[PDB]
Amino acid sequence: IVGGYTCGANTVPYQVSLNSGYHFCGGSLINSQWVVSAAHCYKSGIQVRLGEDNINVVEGNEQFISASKSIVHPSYNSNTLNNDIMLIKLKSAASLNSRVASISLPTSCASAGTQCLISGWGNTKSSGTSYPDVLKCLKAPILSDSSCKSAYPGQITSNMFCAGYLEGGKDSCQGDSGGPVVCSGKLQGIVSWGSGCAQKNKPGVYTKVCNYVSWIKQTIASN
Ligand SMILES: *[C@](=O)([C]([C][C][C][N]C([N])=[N])[N]C(=O)[C]1[C][C][C][C]1)C1=NC2=C([C]=[C][C]=[C]2)S1
Ligand SMILES: [Ca+2]
Repeated sequence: IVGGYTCGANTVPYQVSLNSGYHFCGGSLINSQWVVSAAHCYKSGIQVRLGEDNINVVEGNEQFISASKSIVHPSYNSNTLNNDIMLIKLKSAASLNSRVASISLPTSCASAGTQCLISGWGNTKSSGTSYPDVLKCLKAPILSDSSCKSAYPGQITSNMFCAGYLEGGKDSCQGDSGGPVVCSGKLQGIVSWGSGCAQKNKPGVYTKVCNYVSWIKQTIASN
């Protein structure tokens, strides 16, 4: 996250870190046994880490659970990143408490202008590299589809939406992928992609979660 702020130990209890010997992507806990992330974050040997603040220090509230199965969206396209969403099942149910909670799925889509909270352990510099050990947060509004498509002509689909500031300075970045975008208490987006980080006229692109609620609910119920 570039231009954001330190969230504070477990102020985002649904935020998880995907670990394959090191943090590589973010994720969102939707219930005791399931996590939602980006399909482009897929890989074998995934260990889900919950209740994390400083990902390089054991503070006492973390829960490390191995993934039993991964399900990338059936129509995920790695070239265009269309349908960039995947489900990850926990080998054993997570212990839900205060630092470890799930985030509700949307009942309907959010509109442009709506403010959301984007979080992650990704790069914090837009013209360099510096990865944080503590969870970073950023409040950003959903941008009009017109400004989104204008910024990325011929690249935006109905399964994506832009959020951030066209003036640059605040945005998600490498390391934040798969992470949450929560608007009005609902998981409306997943950190997907963008051109650079916090660059003017280049907002972050997020997977439009509201389009996948049926698939998510049906897939989880059948697995
Ligand atoms: C993701 O954190 C990044 C997101 C950058 C967000 N940029 C904004 N908001 N301007 N995604 C990427 O680097 C790409 C998307 C598809 C291919 C590359 C990460 N996801 C992964 C990373 C490393 C390894 C695997 C997935 S960083
Ligand atoms: Ca920790």
